[PDB]
Amino acid sequence: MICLGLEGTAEKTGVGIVTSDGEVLFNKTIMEAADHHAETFPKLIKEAFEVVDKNEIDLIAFSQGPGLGPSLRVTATVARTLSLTLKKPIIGVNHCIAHIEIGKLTTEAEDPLTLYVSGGNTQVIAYVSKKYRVFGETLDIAVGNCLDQFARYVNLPHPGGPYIEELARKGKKLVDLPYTVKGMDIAFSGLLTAAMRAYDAGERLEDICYSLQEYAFSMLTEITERALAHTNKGEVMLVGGVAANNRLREMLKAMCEGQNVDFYVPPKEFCGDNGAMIAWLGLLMHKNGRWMSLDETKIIPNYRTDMVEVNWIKEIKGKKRKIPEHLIGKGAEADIKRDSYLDFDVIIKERVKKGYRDERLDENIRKSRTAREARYLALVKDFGIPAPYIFDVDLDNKRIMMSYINGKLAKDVIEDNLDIAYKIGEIVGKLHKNDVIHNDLTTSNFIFDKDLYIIDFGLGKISNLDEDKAVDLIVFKKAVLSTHHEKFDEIWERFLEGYKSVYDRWEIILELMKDVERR
Ligand SMILES: Nc1ncnc2c1ncn2[C@@H]1O[C@H](COP(=O)(O)OP(=O)(O)NP(=O)(O)O)[C@@H](O)[C@H]1O
Repeated sequence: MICLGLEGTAEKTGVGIVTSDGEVLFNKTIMEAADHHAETFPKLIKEAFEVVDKNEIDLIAFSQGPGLGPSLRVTATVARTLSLTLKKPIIGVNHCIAHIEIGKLTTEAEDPLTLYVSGGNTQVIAYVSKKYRVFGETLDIAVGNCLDQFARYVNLPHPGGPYIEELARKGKKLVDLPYTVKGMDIAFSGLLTAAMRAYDAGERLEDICYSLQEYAFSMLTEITERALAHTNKGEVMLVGGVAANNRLREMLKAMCEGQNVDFYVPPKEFCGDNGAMIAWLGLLMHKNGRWMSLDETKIIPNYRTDMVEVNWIKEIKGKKRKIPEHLIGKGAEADIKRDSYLDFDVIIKERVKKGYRDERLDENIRKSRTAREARYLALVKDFGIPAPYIFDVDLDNKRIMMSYINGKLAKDVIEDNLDIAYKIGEIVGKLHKNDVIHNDLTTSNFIFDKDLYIIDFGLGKISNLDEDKAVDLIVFKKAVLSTHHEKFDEIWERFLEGYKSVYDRWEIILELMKDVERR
């Protein structure tokens, strides 16, 4: 069995041929643009057909999604046509899984937590409980896009990636940009606009680039690291056109090294768009029992990775991590000592260095995060929300001395006692009622003594936009799903009631919530 693949979901259009052996017999790729696809698709198909012959192809596979609406219609048309013009089977393929899969083949990684970054995508995905599941992602635009968009504005040539990274190697000043991480996801729009205005403010180009890099990349690495720990994967992989970046690679390895997990990037040929990744995943799904009707290859630009029935893995899942008990923070945000002060049981909380990041950024990140945590932990007392008392804060050392709350954290009780989901609701409501935003709502954030306390506020912002309050709930929703999956519908339908009894504007934000969960 041997297959031909057609790739063209945006700018590039590529085609390739792979054996069942995993041998790339041919793979080529040249750079609306949907016209530019049908323009050169047949040019490539010819060139392929020189090196391998038409009548020995057994499958056609094509990139079914996710992707750019119009330009997907074209690629599908080309492949739909050519399948019949050979009287041979055709199957549709998930773009993202193809990336992760051709990685597996050409790095001898066997099962990674993979970061997929490019112009149109920014996802961390891992094969967990039978399906290819998404862990953290961009809430607005892909790093690839954020970069290009900045490149154009600053008038650099377009595929903006390489140029920003060049100029970045000359950069001395680390300029102030937002670091926005919302739970397990990230946003870029801010970062982007804030680079734009800094350019405007006459910061020097080299400095802006360096900083837009360090920022963006750091975000991705935190988002990746976080995700890693909701896994026992022993290996991280990095796929997509943005993987070309040496500095991103650089960061990631450091994070990886410092978490005892080996790190993979696949060869240029299979790193960005290409027909050969499409050929393989087709060949892989088909080899093991998937056939597809001509009616079943309808285009879907929204294609999640869970939408696909993984039937090509059955083997030993490679190299895994061991998850011990109360065992120390190897790559943890905080170091927590227990202590006494004025005969009060007390916590000293320190935000340690993160070895992968640039020290300047690191010093700012842990500096900002502790201050904010002191700011809001105290502030939030004015709204009747039980919280530890801030006894002392220390910005040169990133230390906070605060009250010790004896009890169990929501996570360990919430399932059996549902009232505990309600009390979370009420706090969030009270936060939202006061235009205060937690950016990391989770059941490990709250401790229950006689009442329920927030114990973390490291990423709080004051904002009064309904949008921010809706994504607040969306981070918590995902948290509840990822850690209390089986008892979700209960916990969520109860949490809402706690938020109901407390915020009047609840519908306007719950309605806006159901809006974002579709964009
Ligand atoms: N050295 C680099 N540093 C940073 N970004 C880069 C670099 N080289 C390329 N890129 C970015 O990578 C993106 C192109 O990769 P590519 O995978 O072709 O994107 P795509 O068209 O969205 N395909 P896909 O990855 O399948 O979604 C562009 O947005 C580039 O700006």
